[PDB]
Order: sequence, then structure tokens, then C-alpha cells
Amino acid sequence: MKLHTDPATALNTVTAYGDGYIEVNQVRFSHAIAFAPEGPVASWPVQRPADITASLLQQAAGLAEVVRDPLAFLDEPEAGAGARPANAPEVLLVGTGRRQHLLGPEQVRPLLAMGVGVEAMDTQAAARTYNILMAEGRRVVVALLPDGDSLEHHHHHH
Repeated sequence: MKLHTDPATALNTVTAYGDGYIEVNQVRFSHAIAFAPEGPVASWPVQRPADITASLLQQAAGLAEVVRDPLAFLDEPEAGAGARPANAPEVLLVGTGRRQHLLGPEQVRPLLAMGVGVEAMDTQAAARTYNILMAEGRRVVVALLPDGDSLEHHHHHH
């Protein structure tokens, strides 16, 4: 009667919390990161909940509509219209880590226009909700932010 836990590698989950970092896939990121079950891992140069801009929200969404280095170069045989991914974060979980920074329409509208529902919470609250939405199997991306420490605190100089 021992329940076998069958691990699906599509479930990108935090393997260890830690102080000054967050361990995902046993990769201990000592800085802000945005990752999803289906999606990329965005590295944030954010150290505090004050660094968060609309630009960074676009990065955290893992969109990248314009590719800096096109892997599949289209010579453009058409000039009508393009089809967007639609695999974008249906819900975006922004975790400020230290304290909830209320992001307003000014910053979140660029994503709201795409249908991206942005939640403003902290790392802990975002993690729980992320697990729910990831278990549900919905397009969710979570951005977690260090709650006090970072790579900088490992040094005593710059």
C-alpha cells in the first residue's frame, strides 16, 4: 500500500528554498528568476522589488517575440499577418519576495492587452499558487525575487 510517486519532469518545481537564493531543478539561483512548466527560464538582474519595470515584466513573461538571433530565418513570403504564440502566460505570478509591490495599469497593461493576468504577490505566496496552476496545467509563469540576499552579498567588495 505504498503510493508510488511518479515524477513528471514537466512540473518545474522548487527543490529547495534557501536564504538568499532559490533552488529550482537543484539549480540554486541567488537572484530573481522567472520560470514556467512550459516556457523558458528568464534571468532577472533584479535585487529589490523596486527594480521591477514593464520592460522586465515582458522578459519575465518569457515572450521574446522579436528574436535577436533568428534560429529559423523567415524570408517573408507573405505580408498579410502573423500568428502569435498564444502560449504566453495566461497568468503571470510576480513575486516581490520582500514585500508586495502593487504594480499598476501603467506597468501591467502591456501584458493585460495580451490577456496576461498579472498577480502581484511575494515569493512564498507565488510559489503556492504557481504549484496550483502548474498542477492544473495552465499557462503560468512565476517570477521569484530574493527577499534580502543575492550574489552581491557573497562578496565584500564589487
